Amino acid sequence: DPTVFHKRYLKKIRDLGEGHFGKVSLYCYDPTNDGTGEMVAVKALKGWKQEIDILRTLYHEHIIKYKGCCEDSLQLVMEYVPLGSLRDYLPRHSIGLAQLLLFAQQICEGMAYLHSQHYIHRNLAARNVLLDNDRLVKIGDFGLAKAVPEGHEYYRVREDGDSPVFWYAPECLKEYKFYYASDVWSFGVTLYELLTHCDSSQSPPTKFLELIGQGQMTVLRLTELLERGERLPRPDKCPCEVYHLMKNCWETEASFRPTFENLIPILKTVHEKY
Ligand SMILES: Cc1ccccc1-n1cc(-c2ccn(C)n2)c2[nH]nc(N)c2c1=O
Repeated sequence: DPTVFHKRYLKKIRDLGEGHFGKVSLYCYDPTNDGTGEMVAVKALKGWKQEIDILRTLYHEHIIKYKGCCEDSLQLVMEYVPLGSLRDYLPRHSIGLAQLLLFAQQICEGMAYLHSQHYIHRNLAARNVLLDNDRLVKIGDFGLAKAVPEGHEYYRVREDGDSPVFWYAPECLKEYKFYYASDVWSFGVTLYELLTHCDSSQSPPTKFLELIGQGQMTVLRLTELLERGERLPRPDKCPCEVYHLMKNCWETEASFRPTFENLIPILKTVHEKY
Protein backbone atom coordinates (compact mmCIF):
# COMPACT_ATOMS: atom_id res chain seq x y z
CA ASP A 1 0.00 0.00 0.00
CA PRO A 2 1.57 3.34 -1.34
CA THR A 3 -0.54 5.80 0.74
CA VAL A 4 1.50 4.87 3.86
CA PHE A 5 4.64 6.99 3.95
CA HIS A 6 7.50 5.94 6.20
CA LYS A 7 8.80 8.63 8.52
CA ARG A 8 12.18 7.01 8.08
CA TYR A 9 12.54 8.05 4.38
CA LEU A 10 11.15 11.57 4.58
CA LYS A 11 14.13 13.91 4.65
CA LYS A 12 12.84 17.51 4.88
CA ILE A 13 13.95 20.54 2.80
CA ARG A 14 12.18 23.78 3.87
CA ASP A 15 8.92 25.01 5.42
CA LEU A 16 6.37 26.26 2.91
CA GLY A 17 3.63 28.07 4.76
CA GLU A 18 1.10 28.08 7.54
CA GLY A 19 -1.98 26.15 6.49
CA HIS A 20 -5.11 25.98 8.52
CA PHE A 21 -4.50 23.81 11.61
CA GLY A 22 -1.12 22.77 10.22
CA LYS A 23 2.31 23.99 9.22
CA VAL A 24 3.40 22.86 5.71
CA SER A 25 6.84 21.72 4.52
CA LEU A 26 8.61 20.29 1.48
CA TYR A 27 10.05 16.76 1.86
CA CYS A 28 12.03 14.34 -0.21
CA TYR A 29 10.63 10.76 0.02
CA ASP A 30 13.03 8.06 -1.05
CA PRO A 31 11.85 4.64 0.18
CA THR A 32 14.20 2.82 -2.24
CA ASN A 33 17.34 4.92 -1.47
CA ASP A 34 17.84 5.24 -5.26
CA GLY A 35 19.23 8.71 -4.57
CA THR A 36 16.42 10.95 -5.71
CA GLY A 37 13.11 9.35 -4.75
CA GLU A 38 10.22 11.82 -4.91
CA MET A 39 9.04 15.32 -3.91
CA VAL A 40 6.09 15.82 -1.57
CA ALA A 41 4.35 18.40 0.63
CA VAL A 42 3.57 17.42 4.20
CA LYS A 43 1.03 19.11 6.45
CA ALA A 44 1.61 18.53 10.15
CA LEU A 45 -1.86 17.96 11.56
CA LYS A 46 -2.90 18.88 15.11
CA GLY A 47 -12.28 16.59 14.74
CA TRP A 48 -8.89 17.95 13.55
CA LYS A 49 -8.20 15.18 10.95
CA GLN A 50 -11.12 16.18 8.64
CA GLU A 51 -8.85 17.69 5.96
CA ILE A 52 -7.48 14.18 5.38
CA ASP A 53 -10.80 12.35 4.94
CA ILE A 54 -12.15 14.89 2.51
CA LEU A 55 -9.03 15.28 0.35
CA ARG A 56 -8.74 11.49 0.26
CA THR A 57 -12.15 11.28 -1.47
CA LEU A 58 -11.35 13.83 -4.20
CA TYR A 59 -9.63 13.17 -7.58
CA HIS A 60 -9.41 16.21 -9.87
CA GLU A 61 -6.76 18.02 -11.92
CA HIS A 62 -7.45 21.33 -10.16
CA ILE A 63 -7.64 19.99 -6.61
CA ILE A 64 -4.36 19.18 -4.88
CA LYS A 65 -3.63 15.38 -5.04
CA TYR A 66 -3.88 13.30 -1.89
CA LYS A 67 -0.78 11.05 -1.75
CA GLY A 68 -1.16 9.45 1.73
CA CYS A 69 -0.14 9.97 5.38
CA CYS A 70 2.27 9.28 8.26
CA GLU A 71 1.86 8.06 11.92
CA ASP A 72 3.46 7.83 15.41
CA SER A 73 -1.07 13.92 15.88
CA LEU A 74 -0.65 12.53 12.29
CA GLN A 75 0.60 13.99 8.92
CA LEU A 76 -1.01 14.67 5.51
CA VAL A 77 1.21 14.13 2.50
CA MET A 78 0.16 15.93 -0.69
CA GLU A 79 1.29 16.33 -4.27
CA TYR A 80 3.91 19.04 -4.55
CA VAL A 81 2.90 22.16 -6.45
CA PRO A 82 6.22 23.81 -7.36
CA LEU A 83 5.21 27.47 -7.76
CA GLY A 84 3.26 28.17 -4.56
CA SER A 85 0.15 30.31 -4.04
CA LEU A 86 -0.86 32.93 -6.61
CA ARG A 87 -0.84 35.34 -3.67
CA ASP A 88 2.95 35.28 -3.98
CA TYR A 89 3.26 34.44 -7.70
CA LEU A 90 1.17 37.33 -9.10
CA PRO A 91 2.84 40.34 -7.44
CA ARG A 92 6.17 39.23 -8.99
CA HIS A 93 5.62 38.31 -12.67
CA SER A 94 3.46 40.35 -15.02
CA ILE A 95 0.62 38.24 -16.42
CA GLY A 96 -1.80 38.63 -19.35
CA LEU A 97 -5.43 39.43 -18.51
CA ALA A 98 -6.65 36.49 -20.62
CA GLN A 99 -4.32 34.40 -18.41
CA LEU A 100 -5.84 35.87 -15.23
CA LEU A 101 -9.24 34.70 -16.54
CA LEU A 102 -8.06 31.20 -17.50
CA PHE A 103 -6.94 30.74 -13.85
CA ALA A 104 -10.33 31.99 -12.68
CA GLN A 105 -11.97 29.47 -15.00
CA GLN A 106 -9.86 26.62 -13.60
CA ILE A 107 -10.78 27.41 -9.99
CA CYS A 108 -14.42 27.21 -11.04
CA GLU A 109 -13.84 23.80 -12.63
CA GLY A 110 -12.36 22.44 -9.37
CA MET A 111 -14.92 24.18 -7.21
CA ALA A 112 -17.76 22.87 -9.36
CA TYR A 113 -16.45 19.36 -8.74
CA LEU A 114 -15.95 19.92 -5.01
CA HIS A 115 -19.55 21.08 -4.75
CA SER A 116 -20.72 18.20 -6.93
CA GLN A 117 -19.14 15.98 -4.25
CA HIS A 118 -21.10 17.77 -1.58
CA TYR A 119 -18.25 19.73 0.06
CA ILE A 120 -17.68 23.39 0.91
CA HIS A 121 -14.10 24.67 0.81
CA ARG A 122 -14.80 27.51 3.25
CA ASN A 123 -11.42 29.01 2.52
CA LEU A 124 -11.07 29.97 -1.17
CA ALA A 125 -8.41 32.69 -1.72
CA ALA A 126 -5.35 33.62 -3.85
CA ARG A 127 -3.33 32.44 -0.84
CA ASN A 128 -4.65 28.94 -1.31
CA VAL A 129 -4.64 28.50 -5.06
CA LEU A 130 -1.35 27.00 -6.19
CA LEU A 131 0.43 26.86 -9.56
CA ASP A 132 2.16 23.82 -11.12
CA ASN A 133 4.48 23.45 -14.18
CA ASP A 134 2.04 24.21 -17.01
CA ARG A 135 0.42 27.04 -15.03
CA LEU A 136 -2.43 24.68 -14.09
CA VAL A 137 -4.29 25.76 -10.97
CA LYS A 138 -4.67 23.54 -7.89
CA ILE A 139 -6.97 24.37 -4.94
CA GLY A 140 -5.19 23.75 -1.62
CA ASP A 141 -5.52 24.15 2.17
CA PHE A 142 -8.66 22.17 2.97
CA GLY A 143 -8.20 23.13 6.63
CA LEU A 144 -11.69 24.62 6.78
CA ALA A 145 -13.45 22.37 4.16
CA LYS A 146 -16.72 20.74 5.36
CA ALA A 147 -19.09 17.94 4.43
CA VAL A 148 -22.57 19.22 3.57
CA PRO A 149 -25.18 16.81 4.94
CA GLU A 150 -27.36 15.44 2.13
CA GLY A 151 -30.69 17.22 2.26
CA HIS A 152 -29.25 20.62 3.23
CA GLU A 153 -27.57 23.56 1.46
CA TYR A 154 -25.64 25.12 4.38
CA TYR A 155 -23.64 24.17 7.47
CA ARG A 156 -23.28 25.99 10.82
CA VAL A 157 -19.78 26.55 12.26
CA ARG A 158 -19.05 28.53 15.42
CA GLU A 159 -15.48 29.70 14.91
CA ASP A 160 -12.69 29.10 17.44
CA GLY A 161 -9.74 31.00 16.01
CA ASP A 162 -9.07 32.92 12.81
CA SER A 163 -11.41 33.00 9.78
CA PRO A 164 -10.76 34.55 6.37
CA VAL A 165 -13.69 36.88 7.23
CA PHE A 166 -12.97 39.35 4.42
CA TRP A 167 -13.67 36.60 1.86
CA TYR A 168 -16.92 35.54 3.48
CA ALA A 169 -20.56 36.31 2.59
CA PRO A 170 -22.99 38.02 5.00
CA GLU A 171 -24.82 34.76 5.97
CA CYS A 172 -21.47 33.52 7.30
CA LEU A 173 -20.48 36.59 9.32
CA LYS A 174 -24.10 37.31 10.28
CA GLU A 175 -25.34 33.83 11.13
CA TYR A 176 -22.31 31.48 10.79
CA LYS A 177 -24.10 29.62 7.96
CA PHE A 178 -21.96 28.50 5.00
CA TYR A 179 -23.81 27.50 1.80
CA TYR A 180 -22.35 26.26 -1.48
CA ALA A 181 -23.27 29.78 -2.64
CA SER A 182 -20.80 31.07 0.00
CA ASP A 183 -17.89 29.56 -1.91
CA VAL A 184 -19.13 31.42 -4.98
CA TRP A 185 -18.92 34.67 -3.02
CA SER A 186 -15.35 33.88 -1.95
CA PHE A 187 -14.52 32.96 -5.52
CA GLY A 188 -15.72 36.45 -6.45
CA VAL A 189 -13.41 37.94 -3.78
CA THR A 190 -10.53 35.80 -5.18
CA LEU A 191 -11.22 36.94 -8.71
CA TYR A 192 -10.75 40.50 -7.45
CA GLU A 193 -7.44 39.49 -5.89
CA LEU A 194 -6.32 38.05 -9.24
CA LEU A 195 -7.13 41.25 -11.06
CA THR A 196 -5.38 43.38 -8.44
CA HIS A 197 -2.46 40.98 -9.10
CA CYS A 198 -2.65 40.54 -5.31
CA ASP A 199 -1.02 43.94 -4.73
CA SER A 200 -1.27 44.12 -0.93
CA SER A 201 -2.16 47.80 -0.83
CA GLN A 202 -5.21 46.72 -2.92
CA SER A 203 -6.08 43.52 -1.05
CA PRO A 204 -9.63 42.92 0.31
CA PRO A 205 -8.77 43.61 3.98
CA THR A 206 -7.08 47.00 3.30
CA LYS A 207 -10.04 47.97 1.08
CA PHE A 208 -12.87 46.92 3.42
CA LEU A 209 -11.26 48.73 6.42
CA GLU A 210 -10.99 52.00 4.50
CA LEU A 211 -14.70 51.80 3.76
CA ILE A 212 -15.36 51.80 7.58
CA GLY A 213 -13.25 54.11 9.85
CA GLN A 214 -9.73 48.03 13.18
CA GLY A 215 -11.34 46.64 16.37
CA GLN A 216 -13.71 43.81 17.31
CA MET A 217 -16.57 46.10 16.26
CA THR A 218 -15.37 45.33 12.70
CA VAL A 219 -17.34 42.18 11.83
CA LEU A 220 -20.62 43.84 12.88
CA ARG A 221 -19.76 46.90 10.78
CA LEU A 222 -18.44 44.93 7.77
CA THR A 223 -21.67 42.94 7.76
CA GLU A 224 -23.52 46.27 7.80
CA LEU A 225 -21.51 47.70 4.86
CA LEU A 226 -21.85 44.62 2.67
CA GLU A 227 -25.53 44.65 3.64
CA ARG A 228 -26.02 48.28 2.58
CA GLY A 229 -24.75 47.15 -0.79
CA GLU A 230 -21.16 48.47 -0.91
CA ARG A 231 -18.46 46.39 -2.68
CA LEU A 232 -14.80 46.20 -3.63
CA PRO A 233 -13.76 48.76 -6.27
CA ARG A 234 -13.40 47.78 -9.90
CA PRO A 235 -9.74 46.87 -10.24
CA ASP A 236 -7.87 49.15 -12.63
CA LYS A 237 -7.79 47.74 -16.20
CA CYS A 238 -10.47 45.16 -15.22
CA PRO A 239 -13.20 45.18 -17.90
CA CYS A 240 -16.91 45.81 -17.13
CA GLU A 241 -18.02 42.36 -18.36
CA VAL A 242 -15.78 40.83 -15.68
CA TYR A 243 -16.55 43.28 -12.85
CA HIS A 244 -20.22 42.43 -13.42
CA LEU A 245 -19.46 38.74 -13.15
CA MET A 246 -17.78 39.41 -9.77
CA LYS A 247 -20.72 41.55 -8.65
CA ASN A 248 -23.01 38.62 -9.42
CA CYS A 249 -21.03 36.29 -7.15
CA TRP A 250 -21.47 39.10 -4.53
CA GLU A 251 -25.32 39.13 -4.49
CA THR A 252 -26.22 39.63 -0.81
CA GLU A 253 -28.85 36.90 -0.90
CA ALA A 254 -27.10 33.58 -1.60
CA SER A 255 -30.00 32.20 -3.65
CA PHE A 256 -29.38 35.00 -6.18
CA ARG A 257 -25.65 34.19 -6.83
CA PRO A 258 -24.63 32.07 -9.87
CA THR A 259 -23.40 28.51 -9.33
CA PHE A 260 -19.92 27.21 -10.25
CA GLU A 261 -21.63 25.01 -12.86
CA ASN A 262 -22.81 28.14 -14.60
CA LEU A 263 -19.64 30.16 -14.09
CA ILE A 264 -17.63 27.73 -16.28
CA PRO A 265 -19.18 28.35 -19.73
CA ILE A 266 -19.43 32.09 -18.94
CA LEU A 267 -15.71 32.27 -18.19
CA LYS A 268 -14.72 30.37 -21.33
CA THR A 269 -16.82 32.96 -23.18
CA VAL A 270 -14.93 35.90 -21.61
CA HIS A 271 -11.38 34.44 -21.62
CA GLU A 272 -11.96 34.05 -25.37
CA LYS A 273 -12.52 37.84 -25.70
CA TYR A 274 -8.78 38.51 -25.03
C1 LIG B 1 -1.63 26.31 -0.25
C2 LIG B 1 -0.88 26.39 1.06
C3 LIG B 1 -1.57 26.95 2.12
C4 LIG B 1 -0.95 27.06 3.35
C5 LIG B 1 0.35 26.61 3.54
C6 LIG B 1 1.05 26.05 2.49
C7 LIG B 1 0.44 25.92 1.24
N1 LIG B 1 1.21 25.34 0.21
C8 LIG B 1 2.27 26.07 -0.23
C9 LIG B 1 3.07 25.62 -1.22
C10 LIG B 1 4.27 26.40 -1.62
C11 LIG B 1 4.79 27.44 -0.85
C12 LIG B 1 5.88 27.91 -1.47
N2 LIG B 1 6.07 27.18 -2.59
C13 LIG B 1 7.18 27.42 -3.52
N3 LIG B 1 5.05 26.22 -2.68
C14 LIG B 1 2.81 24.32 -1.82
N4 LIG B 1 3.42 23.61 -2.79
N5 LIG B 1 2.77 22.39 -2.96
C15 LIG B 1 1.77 22.30 -2.12
N6 LIG B 1 0.93 21.21 -2.05
C16 LIG B 1 1.74 23.54 -1.33
C17 LIG B 1 0.93 24.08 -0.28
O1 LIG B 1 -0.02 23.42 0.15
